[PDB]
Amino acid sequence: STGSATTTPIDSLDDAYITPVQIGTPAQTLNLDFDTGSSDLWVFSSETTASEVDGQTIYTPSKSTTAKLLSGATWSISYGDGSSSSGDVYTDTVSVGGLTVTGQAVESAKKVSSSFTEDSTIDGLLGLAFSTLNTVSPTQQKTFFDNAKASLDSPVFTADLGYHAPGTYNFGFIDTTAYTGSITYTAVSTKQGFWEWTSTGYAVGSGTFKSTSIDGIADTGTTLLYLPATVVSAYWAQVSGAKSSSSVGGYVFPCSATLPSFTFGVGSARIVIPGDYIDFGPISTGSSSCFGGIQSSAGIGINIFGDVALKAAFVVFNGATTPTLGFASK
Repeated sequence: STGSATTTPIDSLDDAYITPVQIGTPAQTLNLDFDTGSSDLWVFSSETTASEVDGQTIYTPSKSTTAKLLSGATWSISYGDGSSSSGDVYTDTVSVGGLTVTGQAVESAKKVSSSFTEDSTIDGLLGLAFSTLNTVSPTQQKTFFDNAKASLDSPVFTADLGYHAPGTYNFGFIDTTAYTGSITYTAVSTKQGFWEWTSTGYAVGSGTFKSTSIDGIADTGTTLLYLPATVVSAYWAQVSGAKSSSSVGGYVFPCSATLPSFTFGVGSARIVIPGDYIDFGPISTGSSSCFGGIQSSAGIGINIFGDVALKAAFVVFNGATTPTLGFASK
């Protein structure tokens, strides 16, 4: 089997991407944030504290003839950005772009943190990291991909995120028309439960490539590109007036700037992030100070190849017995 679904930016900045997901019988369609940095499929629901729901579409398990309460199971997750959610668990039928899993754990939120409430466009998350990170207790549950894998034509999914435009998540096949040149594959460590890999280096604009190993995670659920402070400083030094602002929370730059591109290495291959991908707009409405899309990972504890990086590529998440990642230009 295969599946193919369009993923759409939630706003004009590509702050996140939503993909429609069918849950239950009859189908209840929710728009979920596909997150290769986590491993829980959780949804706003009829059980979510009412004051914490503000415009989201909810899953109502009592209206699904295929929903079954997973007795005794609870979940609770905290994300790198400080947000969190928790609740109980159903199993139900879940379909993405024509690919169906029966008995998928659907984690129903009883509580969500303010940032989730405040984002009306995201109805929940669909985790695509390794199932070892799944938070369901006392019996850990499998991700949608993990459940689908054996049925797929090939045990892979691909992320093709757009810049200011829709893109595609495919399951079970590689669309050879969706990228240019070749896909370069690179080793993955699953030891921390992430799609963790090592970039071979970087360049800023038309500058020379610096060969240096950068370990980090391919994370579709993180907006920006978080890299070591040395790398980030080298980038922003090429933008007149750019500075790191403790009050804002990272590098800012004059909105009148033309940003240079940023290149990262995948083996001997190179992915070029155009300068415009690195512009996240005014820090506050009407400001002429703009927020940068490349930020320091110092104090995160890990480098994160988030959407800023991934949207410059066609990305293969290869869930073979020994997982690997593939990157192509597009």
